[PDB]
Amino acid sequence: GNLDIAVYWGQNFDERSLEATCDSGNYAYVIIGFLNTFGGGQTPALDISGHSPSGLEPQIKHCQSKNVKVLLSIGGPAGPYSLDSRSDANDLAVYLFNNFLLPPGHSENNPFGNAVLDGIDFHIEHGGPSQYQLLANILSSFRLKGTEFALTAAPQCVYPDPNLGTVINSATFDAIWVQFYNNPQCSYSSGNAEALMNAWREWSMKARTKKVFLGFPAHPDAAGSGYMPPAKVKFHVFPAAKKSYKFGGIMLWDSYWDTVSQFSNKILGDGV
Repeated sequence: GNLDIAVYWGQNFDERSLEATCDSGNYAYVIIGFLNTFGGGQTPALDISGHSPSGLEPQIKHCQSKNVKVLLSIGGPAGPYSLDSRSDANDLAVYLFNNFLLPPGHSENNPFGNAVLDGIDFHIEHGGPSQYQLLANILSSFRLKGTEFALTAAPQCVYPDPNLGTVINSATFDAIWVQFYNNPQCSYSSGNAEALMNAWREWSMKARTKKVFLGFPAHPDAAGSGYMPPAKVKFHVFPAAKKSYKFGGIMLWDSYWDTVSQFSNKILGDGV
């Protein structure tokens, strides 16, 4: 039926802008990546491939007025991030709250200006569970203080996830987009979906969240392994996945590549 697609944005200086990405009409969620520097005596920092942070202010608002949810992803595939101590978790929690999830205050200054985002995406790929449980408890606390936003996670496809499984079991995430790529044990391999279908059954049965999305790379070049053509996703996957109460739609890695491949257009019947 209707399909919700989430896509990562911010992976290339030369990519279709954020507002044009929202104007495509293909996505329900746009995830800005990544706040990839924090913890360990480090001041937080963004690596959004050189796009001007402030320049994104009007674009985020345009996206939202067209009803596209805009999230900020912390961590990322690569980066000097870690949340080893309890004070790191608290520091990052209140920094994300003041500067991204709330309207402005004036003894500082929001990296994205006066825009307020719709949520935080945990894209933790190294460091173990550390204090990510604590970080999520505080963010979740604020969510219960009248400032509703969403908390999501992007775990690898092996269950349980070594870095986030512990935290996911707390059921704090509103949505999960499992990365069904870069790992042959649980993604599409050689005209072979057995590994993928098995991973999917596990995640949709055991994951403690309301929505589980299937994450795929939008182009053969976008990831080391796991690419599955659109026609095969609709034929192979969708019949068995819709049969799940937790089916959310799909997540695409990433915007820069979808612009090239037109994967989401093919998946949807190409359009707006």
